[PDB]
Amino acid sequence: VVCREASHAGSWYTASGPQLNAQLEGWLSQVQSTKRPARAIIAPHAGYTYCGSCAAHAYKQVDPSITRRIFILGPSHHVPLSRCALSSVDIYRTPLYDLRIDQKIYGELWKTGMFERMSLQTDEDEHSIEMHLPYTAKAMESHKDEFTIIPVLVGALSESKEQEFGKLFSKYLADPSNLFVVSSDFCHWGQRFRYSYYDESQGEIYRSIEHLDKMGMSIIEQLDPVSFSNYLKKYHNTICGRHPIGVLLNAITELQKNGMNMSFSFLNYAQSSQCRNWQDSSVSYAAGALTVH
Repeated sequence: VVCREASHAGSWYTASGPQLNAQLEGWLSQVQSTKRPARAIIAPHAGYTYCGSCAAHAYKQVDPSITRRIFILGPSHHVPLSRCALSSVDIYRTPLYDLRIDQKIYGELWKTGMFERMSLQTDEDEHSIEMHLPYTAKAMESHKDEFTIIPVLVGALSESKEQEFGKLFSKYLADPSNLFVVSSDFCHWGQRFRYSYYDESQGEIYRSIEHLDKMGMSIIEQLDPVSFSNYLKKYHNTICGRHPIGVLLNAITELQKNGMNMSFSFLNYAQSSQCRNWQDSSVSYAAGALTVH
């Protein structure tokens, strides 16, 4: 089998290409380009009905004319995985148009021997990578034929593996033709997630959540992996993509060590809804871009 089906199309996002294309254009048109050409972005992976307008702030900073290879690093929700896995197929399907996996980088990557191969069922089961495909398809439209994708599923990485993979991906982060989409939601608050940390000096629960998130967001903007790790250790904020983000940050520090100048900026912050009591629950979404200098 050569193709990964768009297995979450219909439920997490619209199956109709025309419709989906119009939706993503609405969202993209409301955002002003400020950070082109994004070398990395952090973006949510909730269903588009909730996080669509937020992610568009990140994707608008992608410059179609510069970017040639898109790496998408998403966490695994479903399988136990103590490292990273790559896809076993050649093509990722989307309602807009289908996307090609860069065979060359996929070869170099595989030869490191640091990766498992994701079975087709695993691959299709997972949504954290899929949710970026329509958005990177749309952002790249103009140069439809000239870009490949590098799907990477990031597991429950230990601190050393965040460092190791970060080191590895850093040689690719350094190429101006490349782009890391780092996939993550922010705070999952509520009983249903077993996380109801509430700092009451912050105001209402939703304001506490905002502070909690913006704190973790500020640390990412400092491009500081250790500090972020310590933030996770202190508050255990329920950040889905806390490992892809770890890999990103380590890759970023690796390049700082060679005189490269970068800023990360978060551009938008949203919440599914606004929690006010203990039986309320919400998921947070932030979108940001890394820029190289």
